[PDB]
Amino acid sequence: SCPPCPCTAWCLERPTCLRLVWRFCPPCAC
Repeated sequence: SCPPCPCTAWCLERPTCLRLVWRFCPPCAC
């Protein structure tokens, strides 16, 4: 859904976050 933001240091660095990120993808706060 949401294209992987270049600022991955946020929730995306957390392996558990990759689970929900499919539907639960917030705006790229880069």
